[PDB]
Amino acid sequence: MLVLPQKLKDFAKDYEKLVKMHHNVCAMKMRFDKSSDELDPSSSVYEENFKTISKIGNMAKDIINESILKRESGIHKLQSTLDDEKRHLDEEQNMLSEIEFVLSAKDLEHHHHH
Amino acid sequence: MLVLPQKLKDFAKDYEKLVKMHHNVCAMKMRFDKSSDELDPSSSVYEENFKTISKIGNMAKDIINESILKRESGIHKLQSTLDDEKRHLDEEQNMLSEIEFVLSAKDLEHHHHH
Repeated sequence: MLVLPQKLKDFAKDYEKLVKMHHNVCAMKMRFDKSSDELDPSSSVYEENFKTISKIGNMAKDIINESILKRESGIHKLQSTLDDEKRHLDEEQNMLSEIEFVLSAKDLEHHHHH
Repeated sequence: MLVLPQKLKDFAKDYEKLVKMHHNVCAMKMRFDKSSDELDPSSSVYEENFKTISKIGNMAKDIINESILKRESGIHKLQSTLDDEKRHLDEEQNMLSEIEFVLSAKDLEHHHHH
């Protein structure tokens, strides 16, 4: 029971996916980093490892891009919520100006009376 | 049980205050608007109403400014969370560049071998 904008309730969904993904993202990244360090043209399992590091690379690019998508999507929800808050703020600041300006009009009117 | 950044969990607090305030903010605003319409220098209760509309005005400016404060505070939490997400995104995009660039190095190495 957390009270939030709906756009922020929606953000909680792809953010959860984003958080749960993080393990696999960093894991696949290191699986590529290690494979990159071991790859040696002088070796006898080189051609096999060369094909493998391509599989690992593509698979790492896929999971990362999958994370980027959810990340970019979640960012737009944050930007949307931020715009809404800036609008409410802008309107509240408008109400403040009107009150002061109206009070100026009342004071002027109260002066010409005397 | 909503899974969110801590900065967004913190945002939920002053946003709740912000939502609960909204009734009193709009109510005091209309209490001023009505009082402004009724105020008449020709009237016989004018001087009394003139003092009253000043009380209402100040009280409306206070509750609005009180809402603005919580609003500006909540906005900075949104901006903070957004910056964090843009960083994670920027790092994920860095991992993507490195993988592609490393794979370029491996391919070049695999070519000079032949």
